[PDB]
Amino acid sequence: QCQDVVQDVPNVDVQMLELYDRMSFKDIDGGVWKQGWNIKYDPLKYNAHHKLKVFVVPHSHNDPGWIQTFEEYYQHDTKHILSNALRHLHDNPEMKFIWAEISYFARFYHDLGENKKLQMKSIVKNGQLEFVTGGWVMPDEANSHWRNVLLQLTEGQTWLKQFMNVTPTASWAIAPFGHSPTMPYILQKSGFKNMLIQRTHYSVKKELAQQRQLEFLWRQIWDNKGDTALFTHMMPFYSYDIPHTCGPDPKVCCQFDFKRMGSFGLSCPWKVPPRTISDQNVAARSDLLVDQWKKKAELYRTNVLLIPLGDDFRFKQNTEWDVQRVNYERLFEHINSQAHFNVQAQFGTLQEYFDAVHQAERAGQAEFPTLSGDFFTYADRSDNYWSGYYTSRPYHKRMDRVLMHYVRAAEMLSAWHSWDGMARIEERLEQARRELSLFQHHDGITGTAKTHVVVDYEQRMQEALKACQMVMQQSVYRLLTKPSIYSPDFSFSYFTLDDSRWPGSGVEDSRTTIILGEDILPSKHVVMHNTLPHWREQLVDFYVSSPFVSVTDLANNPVEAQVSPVWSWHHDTLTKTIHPQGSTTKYRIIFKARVPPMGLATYVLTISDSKPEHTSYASNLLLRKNPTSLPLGQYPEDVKFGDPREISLRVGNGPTLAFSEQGLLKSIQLTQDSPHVPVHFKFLKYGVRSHGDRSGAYLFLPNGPASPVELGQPVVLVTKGKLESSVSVGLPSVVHQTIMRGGAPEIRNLVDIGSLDNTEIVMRLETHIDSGDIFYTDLNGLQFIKRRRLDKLPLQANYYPIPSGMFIEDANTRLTLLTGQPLGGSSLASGELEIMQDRRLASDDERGLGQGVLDNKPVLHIYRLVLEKVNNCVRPSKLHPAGYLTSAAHKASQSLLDPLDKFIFAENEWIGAQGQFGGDHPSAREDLDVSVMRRLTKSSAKTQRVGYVLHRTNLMQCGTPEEHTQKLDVCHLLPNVARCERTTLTFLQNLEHLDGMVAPEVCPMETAAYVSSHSS
Ligand SMILES: *[C@@H]1O[C@H](CO)[C@@H](O)[C@H](O)[C@H]1NC(C)=O
Ligand SMILES: [Zn+2]
Repeated sequence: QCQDVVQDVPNVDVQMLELYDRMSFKDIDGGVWKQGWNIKYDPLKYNAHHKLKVFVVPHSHNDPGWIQTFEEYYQHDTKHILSNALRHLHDNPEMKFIWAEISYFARFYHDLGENKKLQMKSIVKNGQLEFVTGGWVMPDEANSHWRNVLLQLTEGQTWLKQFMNVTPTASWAIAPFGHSPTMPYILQKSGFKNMLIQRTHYSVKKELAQQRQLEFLWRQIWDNKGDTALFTHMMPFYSYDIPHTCGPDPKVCCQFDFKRMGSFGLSCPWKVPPRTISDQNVAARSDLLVDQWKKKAELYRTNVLLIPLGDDFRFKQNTEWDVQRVNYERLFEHINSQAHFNVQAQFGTLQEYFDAVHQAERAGQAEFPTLSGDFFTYADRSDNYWSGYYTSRPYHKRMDRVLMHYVRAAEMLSAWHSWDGMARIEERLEQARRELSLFQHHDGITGTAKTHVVVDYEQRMQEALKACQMVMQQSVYRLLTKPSIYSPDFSFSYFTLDDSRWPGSGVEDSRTTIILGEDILPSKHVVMHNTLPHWREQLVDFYVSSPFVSVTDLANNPVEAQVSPVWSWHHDTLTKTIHPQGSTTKYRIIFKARVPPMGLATYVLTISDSKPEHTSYASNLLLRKNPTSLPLGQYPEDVKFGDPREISLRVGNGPTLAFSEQGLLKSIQLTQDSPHVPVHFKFLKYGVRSHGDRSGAYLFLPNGPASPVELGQPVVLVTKGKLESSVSVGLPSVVHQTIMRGGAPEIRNLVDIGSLDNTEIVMRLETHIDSGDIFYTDLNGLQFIKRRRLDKLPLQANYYPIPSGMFIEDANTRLTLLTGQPLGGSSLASGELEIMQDRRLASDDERGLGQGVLDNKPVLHIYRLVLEKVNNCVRPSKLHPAGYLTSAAHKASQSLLDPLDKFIFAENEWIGAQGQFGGDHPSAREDLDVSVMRRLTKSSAKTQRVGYVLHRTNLMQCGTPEEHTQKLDVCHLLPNVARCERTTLTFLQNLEHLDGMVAPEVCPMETAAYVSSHSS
């Protein structure tokens, strides 16, 4: 019996939206604890029978790229940290150390000799070195897709299981800029029992500290029962550094960072240095430190206290290891032997802390509050809200989503077969998984790294994309070639991928033209892949060398097609206009491809002398004053010209869209009779303050509300076809395109902020929808959370991550904007949605980057815009913290994130070609996805194993019967199944042995993993 995720409002002790509504967010000087209060404790609270147990947990924050590349940091810092950790922990059996970033650890371990590898395994086995989380990285939680968060977790933990024989059940997230409940969701379904977070709004820290609610059972916003709950520890202070982790007073704590005495080139900003602990000072030093501890202990419910001891790239030098260890050893010996302190202090690990906490809990010493919600948007001080990185480096943000999909497609396409080692499938896939996983780092996708580091991430992702293409194309060739004919060269390109949207038209001329000709090649095979587990029809396009091309399927059935020109926009530095030029030698052919669930479908493009029967040609209308001619070679329809004017378009029986004379949407009419609903696109700009704090890669600090971009009299291009129409306009910084295929329009923005310093470009939608102060944004492409605009907070605080979609609604109408890339956005007034396109910032914003953002490049952002009637929809009550997509909006999101893949046959003739693969695959219910299909065994394994991650979303019931689908049982997708098991999401632990080898489908909002075993 599935939990109902719509109708029952969870009863929880803290609900973060409710908390937000109540809190005053005053930023007052709380004293030595600047954002708290002077903590008082009763010295009689602890005694002989009730001691304070203190765990000091040494750690070292290692960024996989930030100010230096991954390899640069590894060479200069991390390899030394790990080498000296091995030595010092080996030699000092009571010393402890926690490690988070497996990308660095794997890099190090593989360079070790066998002697050292064994020493390393020993200190892990004995508990001295403990892995926390065990992901490839410590990912950003704002921009990251849940699928990639899982990918990187799996990458690190699979490595740890194989080489260290351990799987972390405690998570450590000290650094992501705000925190998402997507983390406890994934972690709890991956065997975790505890997690730790740090970067939350200073006001939230204060509020929760006051109620001792810094430790909580974090459940999902829709979870009535509490089964998703994961124990969470929120750190109470401003930083994870040593001054902000011993207790409330950094002036005191800094004195217990023994790296800060001078020889290391570090010091205490509070002007009192650390002093070496001696017999003459240990009593006084201990009195100071124990007092700090006991103050921190006031903020929590048990007699077990966590004291992290670390900072960025700490525990490098041998001398640093000694200086920290020896001084702390002296403090522990004194403190533990002075009964009057009633403290037992020691080095410990994160798991040890959590174990002792739950022992206190079980002894009836504490009960913990329940909590739901998220921890965006983070501010570490004053009005410095970290909403800028929701948008920074948007090119690579978009790239992340493209690579996300190519990794899935490559792993899925290649999973169907076992491959010979010589094929290098596993090699290429591991590379792709690792480069994407690396980019999930909280300085990767966030766009907060130095210019040369961003370049490194981009290069790595480009290599991953090539790896995916190689795997995908070899897989297509095998799946669609008669087996007795199949003769692979594992280095040969049988197909090239054709991608219409990445890097995108106007970004890179990368697409190949299918060159046909009576005197060279009459025809060309193309293949579409559909990674979704349901039948899909979708328009696909290819470049061809002639407009006289027709399409057939592999049964030679004619397929209706449309040919359009290839239009490119040019900032004409002579006329000072932005205007389109048409190709005279290549054309776009568009047709509907119909592709099996998780399958393949083949089509043939054939040239003729004249207009083919089943091919139509789009009309084109250029709207501008002072037109010049636009010849189009063989294209059979002459371009038409006119003065700027309002226009209306309708494709198929879909919506009718009206545009302004500047080429921007002004209204949508859903059906013939229905109203023309005001929906207006507008481009505006935010600036930067000329006094006080400046915006940078992290911070969004606007100098007031956005000002409209002055548009002049822009050139508007209207293309009208039977299958696809569009309106495109050359705006300053943006070629804005609205594309229509008979349903929700697609929006593409080619964004080039050029040399506009201290500017952020925003795309806004203005409607009449009576949303008031409510809007919805998603978390990690997993769930939609209710947002409430708060005027008591500054503009930038009302910006949230838009990792994949946002909506506003009233009783009757909803507008949903879906994205192909994470960007920052808000609803700043009733009826509005807005989302940032790019930002170019001259100054550094004081968080350590030491540069602005002046490395912008052209990016093609993609969207779907869904206007819907929702009055018949069964929606959550007004008190529910969640929202849910409709079927239409969810399908539009899928179109952006997981489109059909397109393959062009490279050679002249494809001998033994087949028309279809997967025609017999079950077409599963629309709310179910096979998020991951991955073969887990190499070819030499007698028992083959294939892992599946199934995700079921929740779609609103709006009265559409939408019925008759087949049960998807992933365990029978490959033949000769011998066993079927439910696993953790990482595939690392078997949870359930499945009757009849049948994998059940999952509940709405649930995610499960299954592994099928095959004897043949
Ligand atoms: C892996 O750890 C387990 C306990 O979880 C132990 O039984 C097994 O021997 C270990 N594998 C080794 C030491 O190779
Ligand atoms: Zn970091």
